Amino acid sequence: MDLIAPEDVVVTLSHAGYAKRQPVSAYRAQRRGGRGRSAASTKEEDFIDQLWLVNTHDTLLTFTSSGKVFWLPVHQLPEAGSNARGRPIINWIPLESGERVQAVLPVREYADNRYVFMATRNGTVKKTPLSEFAFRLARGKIAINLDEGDALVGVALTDGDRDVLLFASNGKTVRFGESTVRSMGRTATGVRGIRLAKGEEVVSLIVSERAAYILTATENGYGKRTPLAEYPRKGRGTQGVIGIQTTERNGKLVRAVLLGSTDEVMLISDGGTLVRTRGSEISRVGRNTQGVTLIRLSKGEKLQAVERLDASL
Repeated sequence: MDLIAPEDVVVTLSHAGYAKRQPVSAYRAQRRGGRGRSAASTKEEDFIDQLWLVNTHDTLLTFTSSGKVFWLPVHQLPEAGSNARGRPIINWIPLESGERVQAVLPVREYADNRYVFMATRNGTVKKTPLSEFAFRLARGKIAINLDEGDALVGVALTDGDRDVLLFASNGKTVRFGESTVRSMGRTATGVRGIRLAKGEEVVSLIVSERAAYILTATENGYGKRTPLAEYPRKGRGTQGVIGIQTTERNGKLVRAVLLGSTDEVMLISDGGTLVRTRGSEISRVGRNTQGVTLIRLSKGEKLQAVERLDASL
């Protein structure tokens, strides 16, 4: 039969930051897995931590530290197997000194009733219609105006129906409806999100359904899964409730992330130690808790990052 639909493509981003695309059938046929209930590596090998199934004509909407947005057409990415590494995504993102890539959002069209939701390091949020992002410029655009010393930390796509959760470094978390934040333009500063205790910052944005586990992990390698349903509505602007204890043992929160049911998680130290497990291997405890060890660190070694992979569908 004469089938005409173009095959979808898997786009991947590695932890070091190489970007690649591959026809999803070749991606599926080359899957070998094998590798166990958990794994640990000392090699500092690169590994993939982002995977999106997309149309070849789609665009990756890419957001910066400094509140800028760039457009990366998926078709520009190189085609290659699990054997070739691809190209630095920063080949498309002119970063200033110290500026970071913060979010990569696939987009097919700039529909209304879709939004970009942004969270800032100082506790500020904004909601911009996706349609404001429709016309690309090679040199980028403002996505959010930042106050001095502020940084863009989290970005997510929403349909208008989502709850948003913000997580600070002392473990404090709010949860509120996205309808609570009126739409504003790319040039706006946005509005109150979480009232931060002195010296603390926002570390993660989570977008979820109206009131699934949330993984929190801590700088000294402690953490847990707690069901979404156990995070109560806690008002925008408020100081939040305890999402995880940030006890002297634990140290500061490194990340909070919403896990899909089949997700792999990876934990990366600042000494280049890597552990991989399935999310469903991580202990489930309640929110106002210290959690359990899930990476044992040596002297002056901290958990640097927590990544998540859905390689399923």
